[PDB]
Amino acid sequence: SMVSPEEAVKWGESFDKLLSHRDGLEAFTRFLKTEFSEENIEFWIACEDFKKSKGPQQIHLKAKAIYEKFIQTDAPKEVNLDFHTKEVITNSITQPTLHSFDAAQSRVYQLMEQDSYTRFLKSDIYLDLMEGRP
Repeated sequence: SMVSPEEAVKWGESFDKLLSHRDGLEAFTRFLKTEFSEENIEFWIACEDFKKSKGPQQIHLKAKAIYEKFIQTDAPKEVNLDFHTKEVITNSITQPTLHSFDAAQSRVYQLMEQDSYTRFLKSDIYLDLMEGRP
């Protein structure tokens, strides 16, 4: 999508700016698809959708869904969330708060950074946005 090199270099400092920019989100998800790591980004995105809820009982229903389907070490998805964190969650899932998975959000978010975002910055994709030199 329409992005200028300036916007691109700004994506190289502000991860949220990359995400919030429709063009950036597009580029990042398409790249992230090659390694199927989109699971992680959409994981805590789903946690924000959970955080968007306002139904107390629904909080438990949603949290239980996210629990068995994502939070678990096995799960049909199996999220790359930190062990110690998901351990505390598997226990704290009895009475989840609106931001119960705020820890999970923080973990996975900065995990994609140090893992996927680094290679993203040195990928031919981002270097193409730079048009500098191979």
